[PDB]
Amino acid sequence: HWGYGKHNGPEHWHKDFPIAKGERQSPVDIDTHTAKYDPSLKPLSVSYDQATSLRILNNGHAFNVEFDDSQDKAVLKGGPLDGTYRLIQFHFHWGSLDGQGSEHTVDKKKYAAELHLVHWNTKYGDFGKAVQQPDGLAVLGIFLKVGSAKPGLQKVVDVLDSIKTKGKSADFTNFDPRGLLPESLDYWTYPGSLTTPPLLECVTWIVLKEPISVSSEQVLKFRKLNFNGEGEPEELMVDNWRPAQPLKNRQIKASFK
Ligand SMILES: CCN1CCC[C@H]1CNC(=O)c1cc(S(N)(=O)=O)ccc1OC
Ligand SMILES: [Zn+2]
Repeated sequence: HWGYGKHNGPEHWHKDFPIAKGERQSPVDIDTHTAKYDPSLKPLSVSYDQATSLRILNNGHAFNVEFDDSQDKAVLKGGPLDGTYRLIQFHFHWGSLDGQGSEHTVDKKKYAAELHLVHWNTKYGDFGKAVQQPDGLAVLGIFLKVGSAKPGLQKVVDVLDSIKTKGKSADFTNFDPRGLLPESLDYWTYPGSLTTPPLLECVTWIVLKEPISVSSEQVLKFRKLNFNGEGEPEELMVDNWRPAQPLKNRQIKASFK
């Protein structure tokens, strides 16, 4: 089965998932000098107010926090999105070290981790149908510096012991994801894919410029998680990121100067 090691890693993914060498794969490197301001972009609308988180899960790849997406209560509009995308889950990618962990790079620079808040276009009814469409999903990417602690992440960090190994899941109601947001909503956007299998090319990417600082103690607990299942050889969940991909025939736009 696919993973992040030497024998099942990203370089082995094209065999079971030929789209890996597709035309719009993610992540990519965002060259800040060639990225172009897009006057045509409508202001981004993040409305995670009546967001209802339910549980967190270790899927032997990351840890995800799930949301009731049975109403338009947490939504992402505006910017490149011509529609309304509903929040369903969010998850992280981090490294074994602070100088790596992010999936997207900025001028080749690699962050300690990267946050993916995931949304699906409501005109397609469910997520299963959404994922089969070029404009199916929109994912909000936020970078993570190691520095000062992020309070709105700690409630997450503290429940990570109860979901150490693949298959485990704990209750995670009443978490507000707005705490994970940075100050500015300035972003690069491009047409991309999922960054793990099945690597479907169904995603509009909105990667924010301004990262969040999390403490060294915080990201350290992400690293204490296991890839393996209970009572198996202990693989540490670290470096769960796919390297940047050929941009090919794509422009990374920007929402500023
Ligand atoms: C827990 C909810 N699951 C079941 C239903 C929705 C799904 C959530 N997963 C994803 O949307 C997803 C996102 C990425 S990404 N944005 O590139 O980081 C990569 C692979 C993914 O799934 C295979
Ligand atoms: Zn991701």
